[PDB]
Amino acid sequence: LSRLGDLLFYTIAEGQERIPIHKFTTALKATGLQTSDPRLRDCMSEMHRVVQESSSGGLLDRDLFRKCVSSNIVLLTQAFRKKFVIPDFEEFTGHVDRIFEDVKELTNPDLWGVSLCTVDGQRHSVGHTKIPFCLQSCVKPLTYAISISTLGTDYVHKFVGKEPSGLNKLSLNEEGIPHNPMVNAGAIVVSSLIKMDCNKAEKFDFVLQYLNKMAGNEYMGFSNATFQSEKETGDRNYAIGYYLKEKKCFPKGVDMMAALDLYFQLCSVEVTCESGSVMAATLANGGICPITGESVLSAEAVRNTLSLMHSCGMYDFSGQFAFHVGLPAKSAVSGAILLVVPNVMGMMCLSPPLDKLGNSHRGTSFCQKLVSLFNFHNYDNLRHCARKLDPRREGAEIRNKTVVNLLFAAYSGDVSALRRFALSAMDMEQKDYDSRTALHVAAAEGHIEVVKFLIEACKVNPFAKDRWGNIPLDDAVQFNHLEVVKLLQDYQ
Amino acid sequence: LSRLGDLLFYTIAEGQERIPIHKFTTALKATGLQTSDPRLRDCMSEMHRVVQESSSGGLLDRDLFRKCVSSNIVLLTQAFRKKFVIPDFEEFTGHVDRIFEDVKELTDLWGVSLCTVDGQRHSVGHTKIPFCLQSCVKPLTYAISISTLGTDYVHKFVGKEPSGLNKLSLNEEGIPHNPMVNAGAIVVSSLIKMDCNKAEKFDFVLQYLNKMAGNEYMGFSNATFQSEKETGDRNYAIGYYLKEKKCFPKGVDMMAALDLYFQLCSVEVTCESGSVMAATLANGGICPITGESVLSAEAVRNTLSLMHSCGMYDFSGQFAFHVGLPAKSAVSGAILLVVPNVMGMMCLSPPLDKLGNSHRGTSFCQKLVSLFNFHNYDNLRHCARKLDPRREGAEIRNKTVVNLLFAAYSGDVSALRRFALSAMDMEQKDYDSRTALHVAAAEGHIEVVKFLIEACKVNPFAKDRWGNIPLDDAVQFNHLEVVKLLQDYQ
Amino acid sequence: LSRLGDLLFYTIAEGQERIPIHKFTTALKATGLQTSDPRLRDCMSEMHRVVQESSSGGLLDRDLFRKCVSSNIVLLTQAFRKKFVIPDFEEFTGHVDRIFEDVKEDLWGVSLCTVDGQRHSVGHTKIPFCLQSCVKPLTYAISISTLGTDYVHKFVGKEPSGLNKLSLNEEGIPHNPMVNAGAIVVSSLIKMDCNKAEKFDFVLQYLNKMAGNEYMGFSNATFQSEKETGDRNYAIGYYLKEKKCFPKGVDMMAALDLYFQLCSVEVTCESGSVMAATLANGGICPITGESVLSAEAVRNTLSLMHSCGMYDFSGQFAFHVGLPAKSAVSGAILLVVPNVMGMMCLSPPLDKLGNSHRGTSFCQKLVSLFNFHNYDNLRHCARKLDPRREGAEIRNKTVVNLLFAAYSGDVSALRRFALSAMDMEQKDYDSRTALHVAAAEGHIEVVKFLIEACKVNPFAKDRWGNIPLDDAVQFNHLEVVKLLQDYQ
Amino acid sequence: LSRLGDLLFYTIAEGQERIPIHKFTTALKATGLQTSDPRLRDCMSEMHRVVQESSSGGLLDRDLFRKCVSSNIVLLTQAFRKKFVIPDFEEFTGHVDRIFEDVKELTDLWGVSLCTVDGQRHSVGHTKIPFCLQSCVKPLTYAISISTLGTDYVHKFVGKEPSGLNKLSLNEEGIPHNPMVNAGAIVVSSLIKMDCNKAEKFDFVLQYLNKMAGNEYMGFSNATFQSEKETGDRNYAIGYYLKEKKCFPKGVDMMAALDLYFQLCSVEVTCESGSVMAATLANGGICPITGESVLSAEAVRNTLSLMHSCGMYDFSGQFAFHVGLPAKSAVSGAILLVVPNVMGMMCLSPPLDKLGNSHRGTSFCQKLVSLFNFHNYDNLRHCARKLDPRREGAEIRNKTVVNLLFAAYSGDVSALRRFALSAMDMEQKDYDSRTALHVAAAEGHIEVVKFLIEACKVNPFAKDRWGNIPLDDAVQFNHLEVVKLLQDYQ
Repeated sequence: LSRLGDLLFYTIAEGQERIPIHKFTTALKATGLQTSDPRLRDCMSEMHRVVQESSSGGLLDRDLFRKCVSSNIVLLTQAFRKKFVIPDFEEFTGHVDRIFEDVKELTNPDLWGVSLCTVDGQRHSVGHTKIPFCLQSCVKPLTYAISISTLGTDYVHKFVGKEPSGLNKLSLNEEGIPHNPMVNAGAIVVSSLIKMDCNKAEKFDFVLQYLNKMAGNEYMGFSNATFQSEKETGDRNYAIGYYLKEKKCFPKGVDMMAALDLYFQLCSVEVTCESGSVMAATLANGGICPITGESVLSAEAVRNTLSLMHSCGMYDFSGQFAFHVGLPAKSAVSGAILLVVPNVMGMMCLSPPLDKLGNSHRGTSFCQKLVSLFNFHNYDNLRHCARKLDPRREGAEIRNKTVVNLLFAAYSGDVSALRRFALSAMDMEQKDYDSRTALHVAAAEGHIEVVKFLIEACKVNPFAKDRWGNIPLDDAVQFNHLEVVKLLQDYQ
Repeated sequence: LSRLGDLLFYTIAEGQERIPIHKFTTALKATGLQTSDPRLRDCMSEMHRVVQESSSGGLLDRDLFRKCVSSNIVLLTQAFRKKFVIPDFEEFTGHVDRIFEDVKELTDLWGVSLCTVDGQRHSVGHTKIPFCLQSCVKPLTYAISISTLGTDYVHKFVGKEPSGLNKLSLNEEGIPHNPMVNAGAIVVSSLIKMDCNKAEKFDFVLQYLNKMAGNEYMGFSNATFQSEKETGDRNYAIGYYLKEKKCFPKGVDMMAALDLYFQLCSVEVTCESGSVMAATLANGGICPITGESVLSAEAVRNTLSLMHSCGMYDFSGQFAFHVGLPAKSAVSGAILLVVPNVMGMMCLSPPLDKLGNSHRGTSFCQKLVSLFNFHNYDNLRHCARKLDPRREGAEIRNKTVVNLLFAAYSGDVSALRRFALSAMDMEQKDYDSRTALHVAAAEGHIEVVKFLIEACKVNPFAKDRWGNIPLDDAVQFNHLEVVKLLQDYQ
Repeated sequence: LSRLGDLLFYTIAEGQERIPIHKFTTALKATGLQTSDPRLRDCMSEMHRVVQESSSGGLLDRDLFRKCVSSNIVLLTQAFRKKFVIPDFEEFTGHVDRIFEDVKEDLWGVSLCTVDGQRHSVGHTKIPFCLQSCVKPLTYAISISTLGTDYVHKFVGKEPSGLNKLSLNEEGIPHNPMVNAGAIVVSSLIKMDCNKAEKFDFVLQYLNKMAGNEYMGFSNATFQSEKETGDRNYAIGYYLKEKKCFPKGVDMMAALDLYFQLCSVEVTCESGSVMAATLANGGICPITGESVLSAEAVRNTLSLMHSCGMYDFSGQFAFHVGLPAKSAVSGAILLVVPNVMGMMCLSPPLDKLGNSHRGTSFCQKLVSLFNFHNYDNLRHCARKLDPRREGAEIRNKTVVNLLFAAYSGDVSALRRFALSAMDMEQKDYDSRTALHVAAAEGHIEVVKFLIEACKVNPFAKDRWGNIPLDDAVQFNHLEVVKLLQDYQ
Repeated sequence: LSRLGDLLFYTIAEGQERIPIHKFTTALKATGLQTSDPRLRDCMSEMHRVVQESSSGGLLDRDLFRKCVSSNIVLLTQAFRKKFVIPDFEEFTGHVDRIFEDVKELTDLWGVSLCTVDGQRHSVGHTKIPFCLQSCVKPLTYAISISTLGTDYVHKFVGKEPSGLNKLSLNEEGIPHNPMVNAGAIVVSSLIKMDCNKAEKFDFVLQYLNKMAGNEYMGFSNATFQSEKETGDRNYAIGYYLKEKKCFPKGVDMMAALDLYFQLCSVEVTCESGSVMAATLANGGICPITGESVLSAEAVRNTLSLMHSCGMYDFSGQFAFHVGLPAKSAVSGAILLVVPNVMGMMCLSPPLDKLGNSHRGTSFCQKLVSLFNFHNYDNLRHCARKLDPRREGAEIRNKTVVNLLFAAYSGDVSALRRFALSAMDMEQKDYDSRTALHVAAAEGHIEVVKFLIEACKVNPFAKDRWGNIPLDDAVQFNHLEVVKLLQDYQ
């Protein structure tokens, strides 16, 4: 079949047929795809092989490119066709950069970093993003997602609730189970449901097996210093664990200290921001890892977890986060916040300083400045973006589209449609590709019934100069009609 | 001369030379839009006037058909291009009737209505029966307050988080928990323009509700206005407590403010009018069917966030999990529901459950979101077993002629190269009857014109109604270099 | 029938056989009874009649007593016989005066009425003040007696709240009559078929007998107020209306209105002190002896007044003071010392917990010095004084048993005194000790224990100058002399 | 001289010259005191010593009776003068057995024991069966802490007021609610001498409980000490939380604390031994039957105030109202009762109520207080329908010979005049063969002598043991005025 691989090369090769692979590496990082991306592992392999077989020793041509690429071409076109979920990435990251650099004033204070992974695998990172940190209680949804997928939607919720507590605060819901999996009592109970017929060592690696697919096989360590600690200092969880033992809310035939010990292992799992960003991007992508395409979690599992981060993710501040930011998140005592922008991207941030409610100061400030500028809120309308940008669509696409539809209804007499653009505060002064406007477009025919609304209602300035410098008065003379001309002399 | 405008006759007529009028109404009935649509009255009036007077009588020819449908081509092409949010409306509602009969088995007055953000309406069951907005005006009242006053001012007198486990409870700030309970509904109702009498105050809010509703039916039932003022024991109890704590603003009478909340609760609507108000919240503060900016952007966002969390009283938490759509219920048996960026809905079933929410309504909503991929945190792309009627497929952001002409204006050849990969045809013409070539020729971009003539094999002999050859336009701009290259083609 | 009336005159008249009645007034105020006492009403009319008729012009002899004095003799002897519940009253009030003046370091007063009718007042006790929420126990007592214990508590609880405070108990009724919700409900249980004017006087009828017909005013300025400002109670009343916790066929606005009348009832400290002495007694007023309240009405009111009476000191007051009390925003506290006395205090300055500063400080200093706490042991008073018994009563009694046990050779009993921290160096009327008693009888085992265990000082000198060694010469016993010679 | 001990023979013997021993056993059994009473052992030994080593055997003559009882007359006379707090003991317990049978029809271990503050003991039912003080040691532990440490120190680490909210929490200051719930019981156990090992810690408290009990039976059941350490999930949950919040003092570990608290909870007593510990709280920190100052005055006051409100778990509010006595219950089925200044009591019945109190034991307490005036706010004098065996009406402050002698010493004639009003004879005498006149004669008060000689006609020449006529003392003191007045009689 005459596959479009040659067409891909033509877009890449603006000039001669012989292009270096070094030039192919750039314009692939422009789309925010790293050279080391797993999704294109089978592509870069043959590119390095050709250094010896080819006489030119590096200068790729059109024919050789087709053979190396394969059924994965569909993903390869999408990157250069700008059909990912965030085109104009170079500008998008630049705005993520200015937000990041702005909050430096807001007070290891030097530790300050944020990373992000788009649902299409596109990614960017700024600041100290490669300093590992523990997922201190950030693994509660990860554990809950693993349990709910493998066991069933009802089984996991016979033993823990699905709605917040409203007040730490060791207590149970009305039914006799912990309020939600986002608190210690629920996180401990759900942790005890995973692989109940296995030992401590085997259970931990099975859960950790689900990680590194959630994380796309970036770094995932199991630190011991945090594991030895928090077992001597885990009095809060010992109190919860014994309380949960007393209230008999564990499953039948389950050890309690063993369940606690596994829970302490998970909290000690150490990740960087880059690996953290790729994590929860699989949550955005509905249980399928973006950076590799592996189906990690079930469809319901990623639905249930995201609703719970919205409710209980940020502890006491969850109510305000659900209002000012309206994104699922999960915070840690380490000073790092997990963030999910469903259908768009996943993001993780790091700043050690922490505010009174268990959340980072810079981290929460960053999430606020972000949603305020990029239409990310859950109930922000996608069509009427207002001053907020929509990275889901390439820049100026909506701005140019509105003009073309506005100018379209010249001669058929669609008077009514003009009202909605005007009454929606849409600017009538926008100039199209040829410097035309609905006033210029309609003023050519000289039928007063249409242009009458524009002057009377919109009060639009008719003194604008087109690219040719001609005024509609000359156009009317060019079309042999004088009646409309009388109205034109008015307004001054 | 003939172009995409004309196909409206061909697609409806199947090429038939003359069509009956009832075909157009039946065809237009599909795709959702109703004959009485505020944006289609021109066609209805223009249809009856000429047809009954013209000698042609009950037959529509091409010239006759074009002018009658000429008034609303932007909507009619949108409806017939299937550019609406739900282009499978004939079958999307076909699902809704089977679910409607399904909830009958579980448990006389049962009706549901819907209205998409593009104005597509459907209704089944007793949807015309009026009923009182007992509690559904709480978001609507709160939305009005945000727009004129603001979120910072409105929330000094009320919180923004669920209360949980129940009156006479306040947050740590000394204000009611949120505007979605009786306590918070009173305080926001008091905030609305405390400088005019009660009667004018009611009509101000009633004016918004009609604009939010888009001028469909509304009522002000006095048989519930008085029957509550003589029975609102809990409301009176709440009101007295608020003024003790100085919760109301300065210079506000509790009895007047507490009477206004009673006036609004007594407003009467149907499923049809209510669904449009819901669809006004889905559409970001613009009526789907009349296109006015009734509300501010920040108002509807705050309204939906609180409707999601605090909407359904005690069942709010479970509803945000199984269904995840902002909603609001009332003792009358009606559930308001908002699907952001998609549609709005309203149900009605007088029987209720122990938690104060309608059983058929909540049964219907659960059976809906489980099938149509509408949950807030359900994902696009990976629909799983759920149907996704928001798009037949491909992309709603596919190739268009607009990006070319502005790409030519800006000199972004790379975008043109990206468009070239999609086997895009350059022959699609707007008013210009010109491809991207002229704009680059006018600008003088040397690389763009060379790319277009060679890479795409564009016709240089394209005519235009304005009567100027592309070479002539370049002459005024002194693009001498462009002249030589273009002339070399022949 | 040789009645003991003439014996009363002899103790009253230490001198000649004809005494002026002016001297009878004094020594009747020393016992803390006022000349205006209702119990001796008939006496006052009779005494003044013969002051003018008698040729002596006031002098009173024995023969008059047997005729004019009457059934009130049994009470009249009780005052001079010191058989009331608080003898040595002149010293007792001096300490209450001491506490009063001490807490000072402009309106400040306290009054007290003993359960036997005895009474004292100091400060600004005569300035009237409203009875704001101090009527809550009084209305509950009136309601609980007339209706029944089961009826009144179908509609209000008997439990505290420990938390304004708008909520109901688990059963669906307000927690207790000591809160506004419970206080308003009990108000609605009184005289179902009567009107606002008739109900209020029937309740006020009880209050007048409660106070022994002392001043009972119904101010209007506070009644007009608290109906405009009663939003808290309107909120409660409508709340109680909504919850349907009122009795069948009862209007809510009227029940609220009656409640506002009671709070506006105005009393002085003197009148308020006689109040809380009726229910210090078992529903019998001391100053009149009339049965005001039922037996199982003062038991319930005091139990609830202890639990819930004070507002936020309730837990601490039941610990540091342990007395039923009720406080008001006016700055006045009602006190009950069951079986002892009633009491009321006044100081406007009110602390952050809704209770008076000087008032609560006074109750602290009082109970700390006078054995009034509920679980203070009566027999082992420690450093706390006991007004129930006259001074030097137990102290002298312990000496006699300590010295008498020595005579019997009761060595075992002597262990209890010493090991109970009691001072064994106590001197009797004639300066003897147990060592002296044992020395006389020659109980060798007794004297040995005192020297070894008690370490008694042998330097004690009797009034005659005799030393225990000298008594040996009187009776000529040798064996104990050798033991006595030791220890020095 | 005629010592009062002879009257004890006459009243027991009814004037009979010779008494059998078995008569005395029943006679002393009445008035409450048991043969094994620590304060009556000397009489019992001397009673048995002569009987088994004399020809007379089991018979007591007057001289034999006087010398044997001489060591214990002050308590034996108290028992036979009916000076005990319950002089009607033979019938007071006769009531207790009928109530005992009446409650013994509800739904078997059922036993009750009592001990008065004067050491009168009675028991009925299975009172000898031991059981563990599961929760009843909470007041006892708290009392020990107050005495050595103080109320200010002990309550820095625990509040002093109930909770009403089983519920791991803290009142308002980062400390447990009260020492009567499991959370507060643990903190006080940690406060007791945190400078020595666990085992010595247990025996220090056990030493107090022996003295509070007065040396009756106690046990240390290890089958409950271990069975709670391997099952005390609630206690471990509470303990872990306390150290997180730094509620324990400095230099304390939760490991030791729960070990001690389970040791104390596992101490074993019977109804008899427990009742005396209760009666030790009645008598203000002194054992009734042995007279040791085990506790401080402020310790038992604080203990009883907290036992009143917090003693029962959730039935306490309804218990402080219907019964009003300080009490304490345990899962074993035993209720500890303290009737201040009267007696202590302990019950035992395994089956419980919904709130963890014994059904057959709690009904008995209500049926008791309803009949015997013991409610904290029942009134003396006006007993209503309730029996009052405390003093059956009489004045405890009745006239005595002691007041005359000390009144004579101080010269307060008015007190003597008050005594004279009662027609009482001033010839009542102490051991020393001296009436009030001798004391007055020694002092030389002129007015007192005139009152005594005439108001009562008392002999002034009565002989005395000390062997000197009072006139001779006056002659020694040169009270010439007294001489002539005294001589005027002859």
